[PDB]
Amino acid sequence: SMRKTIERLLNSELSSNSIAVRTGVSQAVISKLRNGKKELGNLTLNSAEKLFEYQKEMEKV
Amino acid sequence: SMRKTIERLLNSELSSNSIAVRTGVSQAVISKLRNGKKELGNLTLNSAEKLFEYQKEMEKVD
DNA sequence: ATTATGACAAATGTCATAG
DNA sequence: TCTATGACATTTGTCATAA
Repeated sequence: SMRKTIERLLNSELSSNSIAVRTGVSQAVISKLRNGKKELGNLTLNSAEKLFEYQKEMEKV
Repeated sequence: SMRKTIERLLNSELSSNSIAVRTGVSQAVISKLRNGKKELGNLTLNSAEKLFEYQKEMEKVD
């Protein structure tokens, strides 16, 4: 779960809900992350891996 | 913080307390992950990045 | 479709102590 | 030394809403 790649997804123009549906992570968590209420560091490795996989599968394209 | 590399440090012969001093993480969590009372998935990215950085440094020795 | 805030059960980090 | 167990304040993930 590279912090930089997850950071790219969160800073992407992709919708918070749209990222959430594909990642499987809650839109709530994505919104609170982008806005600032939650920290990426406190995220469960399981959730972090999902975000990293979604962003990497896009970078190769 | 690749799950596989952290899984490798957990499976290592290094003492739970030895890894804790070097990583800054608590012996409690490492011991509980090894015991299996704690899931690696439920760990924070902050703490896992620390255990990951340790393993990568050990990997350089090969 | 999208955006925000919660509630809640169940964890976690960071400290101990106990064996 | 080492592991094991827990306390506690805080934060999660899940599952909602309301706009």
